[PDB]
Amino acid sequence: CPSQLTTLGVDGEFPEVHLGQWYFIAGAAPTKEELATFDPVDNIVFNMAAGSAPMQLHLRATIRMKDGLCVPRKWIYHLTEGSTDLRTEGRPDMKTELFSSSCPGGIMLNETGQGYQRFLLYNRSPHPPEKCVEEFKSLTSCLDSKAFLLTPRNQEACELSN
Ligand SMILES: CCCCCCCCCCCCC/C=C/[C@@H](O)[C@@H](N)COP(=O)(O)O
Repeated sequence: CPSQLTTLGVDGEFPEVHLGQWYFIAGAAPTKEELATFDPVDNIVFNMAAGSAPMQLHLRATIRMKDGLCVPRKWIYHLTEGSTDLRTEGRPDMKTELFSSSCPGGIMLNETGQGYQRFLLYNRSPHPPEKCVEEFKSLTSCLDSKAFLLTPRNQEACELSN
């Protein structure tokens, strides 16, 4: 260990490049309780799009549960003025920071809320090379987030409109 943690900033375009679909690959956190929300998940496809009011972004997803069910979700994020952090509507305690990852099609989030933090790994590919997952696990372990979750991604993605 020692960060090679590299921030992606939107205070400085980031939006246009990151539009479209992303897959949830893995999470890491100080303990398992703060990842357990993902235990029933087989896979998740997300779609990010521009918002319709200043500083807003639309995030949509469909979650494939391990029991085969498809569950639509949506959130509205807000870019904090003069900051690299994002807020999420309806969750006043929550903050998200974005980081580059070792793999080309990847992106890493750190989420914090009341009492917890977690790192979350996404990729443009639903099945990125195993090296991407390993590098994520190593980076986060060194940052003291040693509890780990890998999404199994054994089922098909659910439908999510463009
Ligand atoms: C707006 C993000 C800016 C980055 C845009 C490009 C990258 C997008 C990658 C996908 C990010 C998905 C983040 C969502 C995570 C949720 O699963 C958790 N917050 C749980 O939410 P819960 O189910 O508890 O509500």
